[PDB]
Amino acid sequence: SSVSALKRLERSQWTDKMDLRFGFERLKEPGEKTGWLINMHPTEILDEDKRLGSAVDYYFIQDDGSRFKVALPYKPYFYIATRKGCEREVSSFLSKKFQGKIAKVETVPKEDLDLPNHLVGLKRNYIRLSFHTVEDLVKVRKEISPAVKKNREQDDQLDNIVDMREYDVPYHIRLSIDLKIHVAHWYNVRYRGNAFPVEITRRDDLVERPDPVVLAFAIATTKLPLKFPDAETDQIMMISYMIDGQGYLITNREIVSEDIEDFEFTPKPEYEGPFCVFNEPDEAHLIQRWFEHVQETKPTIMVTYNGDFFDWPFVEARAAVHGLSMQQEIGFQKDSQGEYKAPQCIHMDCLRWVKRDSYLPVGSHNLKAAAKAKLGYDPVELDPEDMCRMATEQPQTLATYSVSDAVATYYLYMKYVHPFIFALCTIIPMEPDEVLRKGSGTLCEALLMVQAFHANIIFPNKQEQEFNKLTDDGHVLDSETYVGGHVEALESGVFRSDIPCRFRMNPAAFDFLLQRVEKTLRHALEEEEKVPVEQVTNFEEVCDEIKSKLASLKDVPSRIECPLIYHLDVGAMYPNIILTNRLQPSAMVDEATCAACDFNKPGANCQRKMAWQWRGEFMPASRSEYHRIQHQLESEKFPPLFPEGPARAFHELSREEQAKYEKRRLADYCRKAYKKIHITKVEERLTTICQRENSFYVDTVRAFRDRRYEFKGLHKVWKKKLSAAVEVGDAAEVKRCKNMEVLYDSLQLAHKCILNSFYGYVMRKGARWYSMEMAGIVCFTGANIITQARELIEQIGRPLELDTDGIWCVLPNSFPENFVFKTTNVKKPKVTISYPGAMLNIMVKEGFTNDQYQELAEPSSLTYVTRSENSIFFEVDGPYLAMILPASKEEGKKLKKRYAVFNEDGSLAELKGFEVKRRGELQLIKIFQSSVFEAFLKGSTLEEVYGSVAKVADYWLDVLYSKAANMPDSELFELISENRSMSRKLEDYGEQKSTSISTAKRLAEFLGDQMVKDAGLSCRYIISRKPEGSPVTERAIPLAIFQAEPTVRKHFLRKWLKSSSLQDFDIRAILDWDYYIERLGSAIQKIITIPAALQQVKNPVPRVKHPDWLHKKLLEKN
DNA sequence: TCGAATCCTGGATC
DNA sequence: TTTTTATCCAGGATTCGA
Ligand SMILES: Nc1ncnc2c1ncn2[C@H]1CC[C@@H](COP(=O)(O)OP(=O)(O)OP(=O)(O)O)O1
Ligand code: SF4
Ligand SMILES: [Ca+2]
Repeated sequence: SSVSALKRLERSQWTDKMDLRFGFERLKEPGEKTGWLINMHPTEILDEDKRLGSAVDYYFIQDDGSRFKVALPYKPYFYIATRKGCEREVSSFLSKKFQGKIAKVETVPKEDLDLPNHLVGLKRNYIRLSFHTVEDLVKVRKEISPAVKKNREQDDQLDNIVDMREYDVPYHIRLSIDLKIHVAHWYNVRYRGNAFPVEITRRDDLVERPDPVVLAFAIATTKLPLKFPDAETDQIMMISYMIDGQGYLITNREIVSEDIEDFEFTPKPEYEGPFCVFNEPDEAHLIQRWFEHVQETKPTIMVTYNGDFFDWPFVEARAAVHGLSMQQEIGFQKDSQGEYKAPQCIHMDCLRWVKRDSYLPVGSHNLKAAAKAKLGYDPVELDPEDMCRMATEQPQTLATYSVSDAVATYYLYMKYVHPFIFALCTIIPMEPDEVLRKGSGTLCEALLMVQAFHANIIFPNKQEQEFNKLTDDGHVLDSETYVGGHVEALESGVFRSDIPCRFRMNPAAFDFLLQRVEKTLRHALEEEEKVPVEQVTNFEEVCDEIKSKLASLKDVPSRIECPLIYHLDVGAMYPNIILTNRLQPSAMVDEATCAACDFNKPGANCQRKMAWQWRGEFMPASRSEYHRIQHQLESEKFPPLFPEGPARAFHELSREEQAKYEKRRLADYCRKAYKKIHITKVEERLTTICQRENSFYVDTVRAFRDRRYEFKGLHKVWKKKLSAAVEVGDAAEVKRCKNMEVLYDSLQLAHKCILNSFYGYVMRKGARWYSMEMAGIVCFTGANIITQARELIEQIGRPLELDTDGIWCVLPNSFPENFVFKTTNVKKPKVTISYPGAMLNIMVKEGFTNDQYQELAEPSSLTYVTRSENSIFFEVDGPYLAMILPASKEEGKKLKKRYAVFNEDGSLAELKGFEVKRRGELQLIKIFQSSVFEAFLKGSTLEEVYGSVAKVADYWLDVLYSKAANMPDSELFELISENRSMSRKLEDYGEQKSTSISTAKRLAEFLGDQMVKDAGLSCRYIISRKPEGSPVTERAIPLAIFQAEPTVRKHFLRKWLKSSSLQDFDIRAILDWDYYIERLGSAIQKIITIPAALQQVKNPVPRVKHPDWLHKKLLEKN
């Protein structure tokens, strides 16, 4: 014990002296102060009995820049349940048995949503146990739970206790939940000495955030040519940073051959970036100066791009070589999870945001690309191997490179990252860096814990994972799942609003539409717009125009017209599907509970039934065959946990080992004994949703939905006010307005992020509120909605592309489009409607609306009032100028999820899926695909368009047939090389073979394991001819070899090309040109020529032949 | 000996 | 002690049937 006690006191006193050094004095004096809460960390402190107890530190920062700490003592606890009447006997036994370790025990009636017949108002007694310290809590937990495990498996006093709950919420989460303390608010803190607990009370009238000191830093180092750096070998060359918009540079005058003057680097007036420079004689003085300047300026946020991977481990390892210690000078230390942390300031890494919340493609995750897109300028680059000569040859262009990435890290953090995390913390009980690092499911669970606590619900336990469960007909399941979203790719080629197109249409559909126009217009005005139809005067003229247009269409259905291209999209579909049906993870019920519920009377209306599709995958072996395989394990012997350990018996396997050994036997036996390894069985089920259950989940979803639109509105209002303030030109008003704009923008994004999170959480393994039914019923109802939206549109027009929530289509030029009504409302003198929207919203209204919605009108009365609700509405984007869809090289298929679209202005609207955006992909194909889509805008008819794109492909085929005749050799390498990336370490692929693995081994052979050592490797290779007939995986040759020393390059090529006397090693001699020609060929086909053959034009490029199935079909049709 | 189907991985679209 | 799902493309290799 005493070792633990003194360890805890030692670390507490060290941390308290460290944060005292940075100025976070503890609040000492009787009095009241106010401050913005910025951080919290758990700590233990002595009580009036001189006994340790658990506490939490709160860190406050004041308006004037002063800072203070406060410690709040609080006792952790958990709940247990007992059989009839046992609570007095059990609590007395508990208190005598664990005497001195458990502080208090008490009986509490809790409302648990799983109690049979609970809707009448019953609830059950849980005993609470509360402890002096979490150290003592864990021991009693471990003494208790072995009896609960046996009691649960069946279902003295200790035998009687039947369950335990809430035993695994973290201590600071529990404290933030229970006392409602949240970060980025303003508080009053009232202190009275040890005589009484310190009191913290929020005040909502202070709105301006303070401005914490932010430091952003980057480092540059030496390394050996053509190899990765390592901290035992390589010195640091320079370190550069910004603090609150002033920049500094430190330079090592060993390597760098001259002093560097001070200078300004300013990408745009938005980013001033002044820098001031210190020249130091040694690495040790360079590293001394940085720690001195941090201890001087005492930052509260430290930021660096991907610093946890390289920069921090490097500057730590280089400090140890000079007898300094980062953990004593600064205070940062590497946690068990391999991430740096400190008590006194927060380490925020932009790349955890870029990777989670930006919706950039992985190709754009490179720092300079992210800056290019988000900040709209190009930084400068140096080739990583020229830096070491540049340092001697021309120092200041290296300094100019080194600055650019500090500047870009600082302004990227300030603009995008900073408002988002400090907005998102205002609604979630977590630390800022936890909120950044944690997954969105964990962010979404704590919120429901907060909402369940105040409703006095008791948290359910985490979900138990089943292993190798049986199908209900006795077959072991490898999986369970639900069928997801629906996709179709109906048509291919080029659609342009500039060229005629042929339509054929059902006149009874136009008649059906014309017969109901007024319903659709009324419903679109009253229910969506919320303008009563009596307030509009010109209504009948608009209906006369719409009817006469439909009548004109109904006479002549088959026609040639220019197209109109429309996208129709459901807004926030899945939340609205939840809100409309009252789906809740607890609300799904079986026959057995309804049979017990007193409301289950004839004429009750509470049972709503909905359908979903289950899809198991199961093995062919029978139950008895599996059980005989298990019996064959009853006598088996197994290897030890480690080579020194004794051989294990079957009960000494873990349940995961037993499961995997049963999988190994059962799969192998099935493989031999049966023809195919598994069988699928898609199956239809129906599930009841109790309409009267407690509404806390759906009310949370609704509240977030409403707040998002409120903050969007205020954001647009304040942005307009910002434009007005900018025209006024007064800096104080502009600054105030900008602050309000950023506040509402960040709140709006936070609320969108949480709204989007609610769908994903309910399927997470281990989730407290988990169900599979609700997630399947949502996807199925969305698929029914989009199927009926396809069925309707196929008769009015032609759908082109259909996906999870929306449809692309063409409509005939004479279709109604948009109409403007005139209204007497003073705020709303005009209203504009689009007929394609109202046409579908009236279809959704009739089928989907829910007639059973109930709410409890008077909690004491047991009276519920029936309602109705329907929240699902379509909206209309566009129209667009042009739309180009590709086609498949196989006969019976078309490509889904790929297309391009252009705006009316000819600017690129969308370009989805194509290689032009993907990471690690062949540049020649990227440039081709880029140039063709811009070429489709040219020309004036299909035969002009297909004639005019062909000249872009014949340029590149002239290149590949010329072997780059004029092209200077430095261009060719980047044009031709791939750049694929390998996720796992080289061992972990095991037996698997691939071009990346095969070129990783080729790197190990060439440079040693000093390069394979870490994951996330990237491989650049060419593919080579000379090993004739050998499969392609063997011919990958690393690009690096073309920069090696001649005697190394020749030796290794002669080893790899198996060509002993080979005279020429020129890349033009080695390239397998006919591989690349057929890579280009299969892309030019799929874009230009197969779709052309689908639009009654001949092959527009002679050099590339059709596939034989198309050659037959064309020859026979001719 | 020759052709088709299944499998695995890295990365995108909703 | 952790951890959001499902549908789809392109490339390369291995096994079974005619
Ligand atoms: N990252 C993700 N994780 C899980 N499901 C996702 C997802 N992204 C999309 N989905 C699924 C679930 C939602 C669905 C997209 O349809 P909505 O209309 O709900 O989303 P949206 O178009 O973004 O909203 P709008 O801009 O119209 O307001 O795709
Ligand atoms: S659906 Fe009706 S009968 Fe069944 S549990 Fe709910 S309230 Fe009771
Ligand atoms: Ca949508």
